[PDB]
Amino acid sequence: SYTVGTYLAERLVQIGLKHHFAVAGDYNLVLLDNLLLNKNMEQVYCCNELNCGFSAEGYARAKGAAAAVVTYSVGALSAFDAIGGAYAENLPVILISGAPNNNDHAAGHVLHHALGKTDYHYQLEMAKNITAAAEAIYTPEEAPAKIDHVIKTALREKKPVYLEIACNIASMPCAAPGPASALFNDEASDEASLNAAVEETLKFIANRDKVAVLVGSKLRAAGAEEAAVKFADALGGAVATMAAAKSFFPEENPHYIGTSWGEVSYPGVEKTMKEADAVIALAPVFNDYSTTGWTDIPDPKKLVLAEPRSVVVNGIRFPSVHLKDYLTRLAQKVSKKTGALDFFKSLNAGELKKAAPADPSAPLVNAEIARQVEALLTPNTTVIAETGDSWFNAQRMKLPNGARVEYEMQWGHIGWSVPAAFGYAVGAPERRNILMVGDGSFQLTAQEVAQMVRLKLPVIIFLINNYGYTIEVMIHDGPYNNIKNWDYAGLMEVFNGNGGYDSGAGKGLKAKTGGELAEAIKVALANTDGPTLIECFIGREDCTEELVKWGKRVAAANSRKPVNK
Amino acid sequence: SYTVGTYLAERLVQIGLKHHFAVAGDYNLVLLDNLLLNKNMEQVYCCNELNCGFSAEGYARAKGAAAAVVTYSVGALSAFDAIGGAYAENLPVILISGAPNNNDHAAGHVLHHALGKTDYHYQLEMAKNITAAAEAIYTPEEAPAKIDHVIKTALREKKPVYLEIACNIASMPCAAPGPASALFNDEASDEASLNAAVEETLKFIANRDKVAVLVGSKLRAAGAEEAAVKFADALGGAVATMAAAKSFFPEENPHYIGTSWGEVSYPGVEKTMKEADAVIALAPVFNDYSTTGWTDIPDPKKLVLAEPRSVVVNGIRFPSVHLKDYLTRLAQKVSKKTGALDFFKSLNAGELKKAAPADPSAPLVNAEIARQVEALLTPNTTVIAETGDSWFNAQRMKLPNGARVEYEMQWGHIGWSVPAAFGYAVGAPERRNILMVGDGSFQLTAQEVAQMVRLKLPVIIFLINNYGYTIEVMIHDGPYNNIKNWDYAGLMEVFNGNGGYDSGAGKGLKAKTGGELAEAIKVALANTDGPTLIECFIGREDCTEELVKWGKRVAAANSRKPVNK
Amino acid sequence: SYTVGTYLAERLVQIGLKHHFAVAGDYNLVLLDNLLLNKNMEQVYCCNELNCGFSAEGYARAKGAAAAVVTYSVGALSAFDAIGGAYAENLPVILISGAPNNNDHAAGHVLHHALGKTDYHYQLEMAKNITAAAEAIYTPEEAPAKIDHVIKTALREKKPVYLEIACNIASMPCAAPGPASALFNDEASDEASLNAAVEETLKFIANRDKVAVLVGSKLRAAGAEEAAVKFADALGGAVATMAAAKSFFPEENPHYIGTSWGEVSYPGVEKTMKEADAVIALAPVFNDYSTTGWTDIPDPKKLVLAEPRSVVVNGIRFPSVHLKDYLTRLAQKVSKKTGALDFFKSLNAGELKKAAPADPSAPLVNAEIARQVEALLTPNTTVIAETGDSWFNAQRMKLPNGARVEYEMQWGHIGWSVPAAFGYAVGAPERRNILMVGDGSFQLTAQEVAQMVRLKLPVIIFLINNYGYTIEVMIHDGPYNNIKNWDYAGLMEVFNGNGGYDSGAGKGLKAKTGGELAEAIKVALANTDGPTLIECFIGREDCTEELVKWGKRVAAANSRKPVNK
Ligand SMILES: Cc1ncc(Cn2nnc(CCOP(=O)(O)OP(=O)(O)O)c2C)c(N)n1
Ligand SMILES: Cc1ncc(Cn2nnc(CCOP(=O)(O)OP(=O)(O)O)c2C)c(N)n1
Ligand SMILES: Cc1ncc(Cn2nnc(CCOP(=O)(O)OP(=O)(O)O)c2C)c(N)n1
Ligand SMILES: [F-]
Ligand SMILES: [F-]
Ligand SMILES: [F-]
Ligand SMILES: [Mg+2]
Ligand SMILES: [Mg+2]
Ligand SMILES: [Mg+2]
Repeated sequence: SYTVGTYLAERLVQIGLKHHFAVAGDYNLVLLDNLLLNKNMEQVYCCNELNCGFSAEGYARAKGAAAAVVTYSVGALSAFDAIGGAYAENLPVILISGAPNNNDHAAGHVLHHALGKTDYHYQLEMAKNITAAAEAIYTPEEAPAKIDHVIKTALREKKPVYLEIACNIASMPCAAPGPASALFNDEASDEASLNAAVEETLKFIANRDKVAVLVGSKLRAAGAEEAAVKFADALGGAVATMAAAKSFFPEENPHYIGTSWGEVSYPGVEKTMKEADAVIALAPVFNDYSTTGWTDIPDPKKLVLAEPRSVVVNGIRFPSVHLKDYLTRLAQKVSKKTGALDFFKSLNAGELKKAAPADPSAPLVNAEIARQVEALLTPNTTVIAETGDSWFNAQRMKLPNGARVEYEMQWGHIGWSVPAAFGYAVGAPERRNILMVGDGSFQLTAQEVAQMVRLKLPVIIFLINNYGYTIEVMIHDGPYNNIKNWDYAGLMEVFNGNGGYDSGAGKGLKAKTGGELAEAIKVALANTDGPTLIECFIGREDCTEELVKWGKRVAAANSRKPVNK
Repeated sequence: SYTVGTYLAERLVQIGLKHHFAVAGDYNLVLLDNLLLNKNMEQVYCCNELNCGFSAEGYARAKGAAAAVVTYSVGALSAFDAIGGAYAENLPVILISGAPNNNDHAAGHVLHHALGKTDYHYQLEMAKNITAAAEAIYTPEEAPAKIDHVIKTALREKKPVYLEIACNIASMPCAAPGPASALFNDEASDEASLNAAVEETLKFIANRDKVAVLVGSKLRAAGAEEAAVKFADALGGAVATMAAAKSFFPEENPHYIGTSWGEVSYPGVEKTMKEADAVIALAPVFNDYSTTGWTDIPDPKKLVLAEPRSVVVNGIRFPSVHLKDYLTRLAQKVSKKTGALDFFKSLNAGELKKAAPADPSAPLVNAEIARQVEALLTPNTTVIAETGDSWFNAQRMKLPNGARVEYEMQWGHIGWSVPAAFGYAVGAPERRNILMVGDGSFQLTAQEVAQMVRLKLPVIIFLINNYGYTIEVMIHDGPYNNIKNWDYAGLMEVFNGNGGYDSGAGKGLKAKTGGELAEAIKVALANTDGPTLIECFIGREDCTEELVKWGKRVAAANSRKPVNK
Repeated sequence: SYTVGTYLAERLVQIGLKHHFAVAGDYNLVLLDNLLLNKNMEQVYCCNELNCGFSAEGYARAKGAAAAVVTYSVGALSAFDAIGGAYAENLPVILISGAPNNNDHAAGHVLHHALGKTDYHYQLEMAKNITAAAEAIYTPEEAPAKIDHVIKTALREKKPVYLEIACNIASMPCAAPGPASALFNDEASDEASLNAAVEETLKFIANRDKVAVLVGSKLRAAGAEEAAVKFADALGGAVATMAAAKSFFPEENPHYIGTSWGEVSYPGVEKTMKEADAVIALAPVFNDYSTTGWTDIPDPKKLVLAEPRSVVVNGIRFPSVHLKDYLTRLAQKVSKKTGALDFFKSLNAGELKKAAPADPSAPLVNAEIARQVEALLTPNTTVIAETGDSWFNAQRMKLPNGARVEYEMQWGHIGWSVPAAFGYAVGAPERRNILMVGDGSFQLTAQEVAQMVRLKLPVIIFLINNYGYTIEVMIHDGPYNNIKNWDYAGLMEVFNGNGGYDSGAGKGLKAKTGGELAEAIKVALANTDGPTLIECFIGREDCTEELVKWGKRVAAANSRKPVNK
């Protein structure tokens, strides 16, 4: 029959996992044994628990959900940083922690890995702050209900959840799981509300010809990407993406006008958004970074706010309306409103201005790196872009339909990108997976490249070595922005360990000119047996113009004086 | 248009409230003003906040949902006792607290009604422990989403929720509410799971002829009372109710065999449950009181566990199956299984043995009170039965179909019954409303009878004066079970205040014999202008036989020694 | 030897309790039995748990500390309102709750009085928000350390604490308590900091001749009342009390100039505080009520802030300086600074203007009640003054040295005064105990008068019946300020229950003229066998001039618009 552990394994298989991530500890060893009994998924090991959490996060971007398994306290508390990140980025990651023997509660027992006191609910109480559901399982009979509850909640809310399992019950018998379909069961839109929300939208734009569509970073969480295309094509209006929504709308679409990001928007976009009579915002997140330090906030008078599960339009709030349904129904009813797109074209603002191919022997510059990476983009490519100037370089790239960009702009934990690229590549081995990561970020989580070597994943890593924290320099400079340099290219042979207990086929190369970069890229594409790290050397101040402007607005918002209370 | 306050009022009207309960305080006065603008419900005032909360709880039993409005800290903290009670009893009560001016956060300001520190999230953090959803509203723009969220959650989960509203935003503009239908929008059962759960049940009872049905205290929360009757009639098996499920199944139904409550069950019931091959438990709560101190736990081998949103049967767990749907579908497919009912009849155990009419002039005894109250039961009657021997007296009463009994057996807060009877009578004025309450319990919340006088509610109160805490005496006796006696009958004229600033038509009578009780009852029935309290005098040890047996098992469970860890 | 329960009892006796307050419930019965074994204190029973908590609070005002014992969940949650109150008012009240059998943790058991789930740490987690220490005791071996910890913390911090005790361990053996002296052991002031704080104060006032002293509501918590007199006599400056500090400084002292409370100060006080060169504030609490809606905040430039355990003076913060030590040392070193007192006298502002004796047959008015109550004040009297216009009537009374006034102005829970007067009278039976309480407040907690009857306590209660909530009327008026009137005088015979199971010697009288009031007062003073309630009839708008002015400022502060963020 089933055990607590194999019940969990079966539910994970049912939601579509082909892998879960783990770091062993004595409170979870028996649990890991049970998970291993299900041959329909592989157990993937990580260097540390923060990286384990972020690997699961990256996997969820590839597959829709993920799971990480850690040990009590010492494992879970660092993983909480990654789980908070999954909550911020709307990804259903299931964190499972091993926990004390169930005899140790209310017993006056002090246990290892804990605070030295005799109670053990602190971890659960902490977890409640950063999850959509959090349950502790102390007896086998209680496991099925708690497992089903957190998994259903994760998938529905698109948020992470927490489970802890007493170490001595992992192999104990419990009931068997029913059909997978039950886990995805969700409300349909309220019919009356859906129709009313659509009708009020039509009323709102009846005499507003210049309609612009703003695509936001929760569109994928709403499962509404395809519906957004149907709507945009029916409307015939202008479509822009917010920075964190890069690749959530097809850029080869004739309605697409580029990035909307205040004073760092694509040419003509800022002016078009300003002149629009109505802005239909699809699942947006307006925060201090996306509004460019609160300088770019949509006019409440013009706004149709279509969130994942509700629409606010014409002064009325309609809960219980799913965005996918709203967009589909609206596309069927809406008439052509080309005003904003016509206006955009009338500006003749031209395309984003990009650098021409550099002299191959000249010292490498930022724009030349960005140019060569952009030339690698295919419909089958995903770029993982780290917090730092890499945000801005990726934002400038023209994507062929199908190409994806992954951003972590709400949480913004430097170092996320390395483990996330690992997890994503495990989940999407068929894709050309490219990681753009700065030297500062790389140092936080660098060891996860060794797992890429281990699993023979052909991730191409562009390590941008400008000797320090350039994004921070552009916000507020000080001695804390300087770091210790490493020989990053040489790190690959360290992780290979050829001649040691095992081996690896990773490659590390240096690029100090455009010619060297082109040669390194040829080698990277040909290396199908492991990751390739290309260490690119550029100057601290050689960064995007966009970063400079944005950083000034961010610094100003952060430092504004207290107001009179 | 709408304000934060009138938005809340409209949503409350949309879920079916015709009243809300309140106690004024400076942090909620403007909010109360806004609530008053909606003429489709009345604002009802209470003596104190604990009573306010329990009045809302009683109203929710009559109407399906309720709301109470209190002031910050001094109001909310006592109301939390009642909200905990609503959570325990599965009632959607919305607690709304006024809160500090929104300028006072992060300002280093110490405010009245608070702890003397300068932060004000402690009340919200406390509330999270005893609600299904809890939101603080600090700005008007955030109100609609938070209000909709908590209300939808309350109705779906059948649990209470918490809202706090900054005092200076109550009258500020916000969006208007959409259609009421959105608030009730819920998942349908998963089709595959529903069919599978029904099929597995049929398989389970295929070769188990003696099938008994056990009706539990969450059947009403599941909305499954009518479906339970359809299923029982199709099955033809024996049906028993758990103590707290009294009146959740029609007692004039021919399959009904009475109360199942371990050694204090109706005649023949204990033996029938024991002999059953299969027990279908419909939304049960098995706790230390309902299992008679853990002496009466259903055999896991025979159990079909049909919870409100899941079924566990034949070793398989099926989430996402609504009980109402399961019972309806099962009724259509199930064949006759009369084994347990035939067995019950074969016992010839007879009816519950009840006392004959007493000599009218003899000193009043417990059984004679119970006899005369039982004779008042009609299809249009509701009995509110307080924690104490009243639990056991009510349990012994034969209910005509339509008659209701209200119990608070999970929370079990003495004094609940007085404010709950008030709230219920406000919600169901058309019914004959009877309160059975002990002298000990009455002292905790007695002042709410004055509100019954004020609103001219013809509640009939049987105050059982046995001079102390008899239920506790029967668990573990000591000096703490003795109380100060009052002239309870005389309290009515005090609450009337005739000759004072206002007036009242309440009546208070004493009964020391069966004849005096009968006369008092005649007066009570004829008093349509206010409550009638009948003070019944009986001895401390003159209590049900059931209470004595049950109390011993409870004491034993509570005191059992720690086990080796 | 000792048990968990008798250890607790002994520690309570050691801190000076002669009584503790309790409400029985099955989770605490065995604990109550153990407490009863210690014959050096009496166990006092209450009607309900909110009242139980407030009785302990009142007792702590009389004796310095107190304890209340309640049952799990249903008892504790309401008591939390009173405990929050003790925290706000700086009183060491120990709340002890019974709790589940220690076998029921991590067992998947649902228990009565709880939420219906299988974990039981929610109550402890809630309690942490409103206490200085909170411990759960699950095993006997852990009890002594946890009991000693919370008691030491309560006494040191002058704040309430929380203990819960598993019901099945109350009678189990544990270690014996050491000497009582250990419980009071506290830090001495840091010598260098004490001397430096005194020297900096002398430097600060060296060239500031007009020095005023402002006595604050934490002076008693600091144990610094006697030291304040020594300092004031040495300084020779003007001394005013904040509203909540009434009676914390002797009013027959020649340096005392009356109440400082913004625009509702005594004559000449506001102007004297404004003209002072330096204000030495002794343990103040500046909140929205004490600053009269933020209209009366001390000038930071002139302020010497002497808190209970730190001094801020001349721009320097000195932690680890006890107020009593600071004042004593300062009194030895300080020279005469009579400037502010001379200035006050030069104003010739005269005494507070009070009404002359009324015509005995004329309709009773507020000022005439206040006049007759004031005439009852002796060096042996304590007045308990409820939130409402009673705050303002008490504030106007001239106190003979030794007379006390008790206020609850930080928490401000209406109804506090009835149970607090009960607890105080239990703790200080030797005093003339007077309760001034409004009709609105009296309704929240009226049943505790029955305990005064039971224990034969000669409390004199002036019940001011102006038919509704006058203090709220003066803040913001609406229908929520109207209440149901009772025959309050008649309530006394109800609580006596003469002719019933027991008896009582309480008396209830009505007063509608000054002559009737004088006669009722004669009777009250002669009634030594029970409480006397005098129901005084006056008009809604017949209130102090001070209340009217203050209420307008309070309303304005509460309603001020949000500021731009
Ligand atoms: C876990 C965590 N700690 C600190 C930060 C602050 N932070 N944000 N960006 C940075 C610097 C990133 O530097 P690099 O990766 O070298 O990228 P560049 O800005 O292109 O040089 C920091 C230190 C952060 N975002 N996350
Ligand atoms: C708020 C709260 N505090 C204490 C308890 C414990 N308790 N349970 N039943 C009782 C006594 C009930 O007394 P009565 O209402 O006079 O009922 P009888 O048993 O018929 O005498 C108590 C004190 C409780 N159940 N709820
Ligand atoms: C537990 C609690 N609930 C509500 C409040 C708000 N409040 N403050 N004062 C009052 C009215 C006081 O009425 P009374 O005692 O009749 O006093 P008067 O102002 O003399 O009429 C209220 C309703 C409060 N202070 N405490
Ligand atoms: F471990
Ligand atoms: F208030
Ligand atoms: F209890
Ligand atoms: Mg860098
Ligand atoms: Mg009784
Ligand atoms: Mg009043």
